[PDB]
Amino acid sequence: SAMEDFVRQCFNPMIVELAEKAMKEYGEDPKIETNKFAAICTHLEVCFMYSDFGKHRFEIIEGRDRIMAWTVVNSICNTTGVEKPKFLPDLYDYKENRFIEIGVTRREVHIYYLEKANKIKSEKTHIHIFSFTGEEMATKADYTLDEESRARIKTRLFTIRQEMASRSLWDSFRQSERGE
Ligand SMILES: O=c1cc(Br)[nH]c(C2=NCCN2)c1O
Ligand SMILES: [Mn+2]
Ligand SMILES: [Mn+2]
Repeated sequence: SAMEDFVRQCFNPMIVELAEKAMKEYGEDPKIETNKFAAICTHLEVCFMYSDFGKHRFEIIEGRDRIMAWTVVNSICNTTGVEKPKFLPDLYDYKENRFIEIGVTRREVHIYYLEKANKIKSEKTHIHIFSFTGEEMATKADYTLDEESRARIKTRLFTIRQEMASRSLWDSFRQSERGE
């Protein structure tokens, strides 16, 4: 139906294949859990943009299989002494020397920030939350990126939102917490 079609028009093949593998892992069907499909693609693409806006400053951990992701986190810990996270984060920042958790929410950015902060309960992992309304929230209000990069992410999220809205998919998507 329409959600899968939108996902295939708007995200590039590699992001789609990754998100489908992420679904198959749990046991989820992208033709059924279409909002989650879309949410997974959107989070993947934001993580990749964030990382590409970096000598590379960021290490992408999101998108790898679990073995490789924990291998990367483990390597970074052993070579920096940075404390190991309890949950797989999304990126490592070699400039600030900290892991980053990236949130993408359809609700208020502060609501989701509190949710993430309460979940990961690690004072060391930096948290950065983007909404589809051009809003952000980050630990200590440290946004890591320069204005143009954060703006490119904001524009892309809002675009995804407006594309769902013109297809009439947005209301189902923002009323669903699935994918956050
Ligand atoms: O932002 C996120 C929201 C949700 Br739900 N899951 C994850 C995740 N990272 C590694 C495995 N699962 C996020 O990074
Ligand atoms: Mn992640
Ligand atoms: Mn994340």
